[PDB]
This record gives sequence, C-alpha cells and structure tokens, in this order.
Amino acid sequence: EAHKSEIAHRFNDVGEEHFIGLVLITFSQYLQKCPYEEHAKLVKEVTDLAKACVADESAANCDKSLHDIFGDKICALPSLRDTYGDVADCCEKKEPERNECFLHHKDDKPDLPPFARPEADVLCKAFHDDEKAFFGHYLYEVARRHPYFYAPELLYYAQKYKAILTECCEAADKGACLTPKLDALKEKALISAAQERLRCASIQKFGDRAYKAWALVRLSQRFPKADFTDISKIVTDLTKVHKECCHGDLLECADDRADLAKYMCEHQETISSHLKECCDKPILEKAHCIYGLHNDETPAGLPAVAEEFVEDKDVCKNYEEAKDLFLGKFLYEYSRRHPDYSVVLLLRLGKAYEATLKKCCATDDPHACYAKVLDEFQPLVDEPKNLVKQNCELYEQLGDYNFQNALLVRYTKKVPQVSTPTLVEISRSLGKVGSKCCKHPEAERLPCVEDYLSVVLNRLCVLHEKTPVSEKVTKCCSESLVDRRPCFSALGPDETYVPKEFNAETFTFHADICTLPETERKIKKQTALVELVKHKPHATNDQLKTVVGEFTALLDKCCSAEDKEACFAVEGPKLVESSKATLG
Repeated sequence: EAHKSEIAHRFNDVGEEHFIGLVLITFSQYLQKCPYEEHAKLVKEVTDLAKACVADESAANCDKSLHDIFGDKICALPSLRDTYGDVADCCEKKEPERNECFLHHKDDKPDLPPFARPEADVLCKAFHDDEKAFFGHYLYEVARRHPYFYAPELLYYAQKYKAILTECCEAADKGACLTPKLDALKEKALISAAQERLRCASIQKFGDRAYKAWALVRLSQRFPKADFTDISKIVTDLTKVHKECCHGDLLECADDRADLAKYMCEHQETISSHLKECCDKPILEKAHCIYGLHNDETPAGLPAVAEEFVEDKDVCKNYEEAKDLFLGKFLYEYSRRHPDYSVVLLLRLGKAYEATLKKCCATDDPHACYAKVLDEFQPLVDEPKNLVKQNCELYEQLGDYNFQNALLVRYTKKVPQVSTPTLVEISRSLGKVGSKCCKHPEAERLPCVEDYLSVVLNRLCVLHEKTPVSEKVTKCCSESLVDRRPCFSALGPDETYVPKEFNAETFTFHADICTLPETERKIKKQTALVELVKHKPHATNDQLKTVVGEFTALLDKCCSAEDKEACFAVEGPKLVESSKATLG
C-alpha cells in the first residue's frame, strides 16, 4: 500500500498492459473534455516514468505519491490549451486539495455526442488496422462518459469487446453477427456503470458503513454458506476496493481487487462451491466471474431466526454492547435465508429490527415489546411485491415503448421541475427494468426489480444534486439510501407546480432530426411527450397521444421535403393550433 516507490510498485503488480489501461482511464475520468491525443500523451509520459522507476527506484519523481504524479503531469498541460479547460484553478492548490478539486469536477453527464457506432465493416476494419489505438479509443470514450465506471470491469469489457470483434469480423456478414452481440455488451456495461455509480454515491454521500451494510447483505445471499467472519472480511476488503476506485485511485483499486479474487480462490472450500468456475480463469475474467456469481444454495441445518434475535435473553445486551457486530450478524443471518429478497428490502427490514430494539430495549419488559418484530416485517415485504405485480402486468400489456410512455407521464407529473432530458433518460431506464425482470418467475422478480430501480433512482439522484430544481427529489434522494424507491413510489402528481406555457414548436429544429435512426427518433417523441405533460399536466392520455401523433406526422411531412427547414417554421405553428384545439 505504501511502498518506497508507488508507481513502480503498481506497474510491477499490475503489468504494463493493465497499467497503461488504468492510467488512460484515470485521465479520461479526471478530464472528460480533453481530446484523445492529450490523454495518450499523458499516458505515455506516466508509463515512461513508471519504466524509469522500475529500472531504478531512486530515479527522479519515483518517491512521489501517485496523486502528486497524475497532478504534476496534468498541470504541465495548461500548455495544450485550457480554454474548454475551465478548472486549472485546481492546479492552484497543493495536495491533498489539488486532487480533491479534480475529483469534484467529474461530470455525470458531460456535454458529448452520443457514442456513435460505425457500420460493422468499418468497425471491423478499424480493429484490424490497429488494436491499440482501437482499444485506447474505447477506454477513453467509455471512461469519459462514465467517470465513475468500475475501472477493472472496464478493462474486462474491453477484452470482451475484443473477443466479439475477433469472432464476428471474419464472417463476411458482419452486422448480423456483430451488432446483436454488441448491443448486449452495451446494455450490460450500462448496468455495471449504474451499479458502480450507486456504490460510489453510497460511500460518498452516506459513508463507508452504508456500502458495508449493502455489501454484507449481497455477499450473505451469494455465499450463504460462508461464516460471518469470512463474509465480514470480504466485505472489508471490498469496501476498500470501492473507496479507492470511486475516488480515482484505479491502480490501487485494481491491484487490491486482484488481491481479493486471489484470496477468494485460495479459500473457496470455505466460501462457495460455485467458485470452481471462476478460479480457473485469467485475472479479469476471474474477478468478473466472482463479481456476478449466482447465489450458492443455502445450507441445510440452520436454526430458526427468532432463536437468536427474539428468544435469547441477551438481545438487548448485544444490541447495546456491540451494536454493529450484533446488527451485522442479523443482516448476515437473515439475508442468507432469503435470496428472493432485494438487498434494499433486507436492509429496510434490518432498519425496522433496529428501530424496534431501540424503542423496546428502553422499556420495562423489552421482550414483550419486541416479541412481534420478525412478524411485523410482513407489510414491508408485501409493499414491493405489489409494485412488481401491478407494473409487470402493465409492461406485458403495453410493451416497451408504451410502458416507457406511461412511466414518462407518471414521472413527469410527480417531479415536473426535473429537466426534460433527465426525465426522458430515467423513464426509459425504468422501462428497461420491465424487459429485464418481468420475464422471470414471480420469485425472482423482486430482487431483480427493486435492486435495478435502486440503481436507476440513484442516476436521478446524481443528475439532480448538481442542479437541484425539485424539493421532492432532493428529499427522496437525501433522506435514505434504502427507502428511496418507496419514497419516489409514494409521490402523487405534484399539484404545487405551475404549468409551463407553450414553448413555440421547440422541436422544429433546423432538422438534423431527419438523419436520426428510429431509436433517436423515439427519444424525440418522448421528449415532446414530456414537454406536453409539463404544459398540460391534467391532459388525458388520449389527448397526449393525439398531439404526439401530429408530432410524428409533422416529422414525416417536413422530412419528406427539399429545403427541410422551410415547412418546419410553417407546420409547427399549425401543430400549435392542432395542440390547443386538442388539449385546449
């Protein structure tokens, strides 16, 4: 952890290749705006220093902290201009504040074009030409758009991207092979980026402990067979791994993650049967495998849970004398008997059990007070099971697009101050929870649904925190980690909100629009739908779909026209007349 030369110690630990990749991710994350060429430059510069220090640990700059080094290289960069570079105010500090400054500027939604994709053939040609520039470009482009991306998983995905391109590219029918396999990879990477952003927010906004509790639960359900001691240890090393990653210490993050996988494999007999799979694999595949490992079968011979946490004389004492160890052990015991609960439910239940001990342990007769505690959970369980039922039914009924449309209407009325891009993006993702999770038998849905919503609500929370516009979002996002979903579910339409008056044909662009694929076109209809509802939040569904209908219709009639621009300043104000006659 603290070596005479850190940069050398990590280069050695990690190998030149992962080290180059981790360093390129570090810069792409800290400086999302900067062109590829500057990052490559800085990466090279940092790698050569690394080489120099391995060679001879007394070399200049070898005794620096990694923060110092990344900071020194950056700061000799106001050279290759800082016009867009608004934050070399950061270079005005020294460490640790210098580094904290760079960190505080990571941007959850940098102004960038949507990561465009080449046609299959072009994508294949690019990869054959030059693999390094190819995957350097990929790390760069994914890191800068997702500045908290779990860094070793990002290396893993580059290597997944590489296996796919190898396989598809030589088939002479590229797109049909490639794009389906790529579009999947994208979805999974976006899931992983959101899971990590949630780990980082938990740590940052709620404290190490909130991530520890969360992790304790998840590992308890995945490794129901291991003992508490071994589960606490994994939880402890894994919280240090995420603290480092989430703070931009990726080199130390990746070395530590690798240390932990190694430890897990060295100890699989006492952890899970399912580890055989993973432990046979190379570094990244092995840590990934472990990262998403299906839960082990819960062991045969466990006593009833009431026996340790209701019946025992010593319940109040353990709660009073060793709160954390005692509540931990609770989360462990309870979580491991229930892999059909979401981690968030199990944490709400852990919360309720705690509030019960707190209330009841200060009475005359605590037992009589907390006797019904495990039983008193049932409502809290029932609450999210109905949300799943009602919303999956609807999804099955409506299909993707119309289920998204309904969620867009729902969410825009609950929190209409939220910006239109954020509401489009949130709703569409909520819509993705539907395709992912509604196809699983009822047992499996809850974990899938509620834990996925938790990730999508955190996206909302982090988009909003930067530019707070909705008191209700601020409240739901700041009160709990764990009650976020029920907090947002409970929200009725906001009747405080002053409707925006029409904004004159906002989507009558000089029509770049007409170049958009159906996908991006759906986004445009959805953006309009959101704007309609902000204008007319008491409008009926049919009235909303009539107006959208004349929007799509308008796009066809004036994208079918040479001088596209012309009938857009002309049809739009008749859409306005269409719109007032239909929504009054």
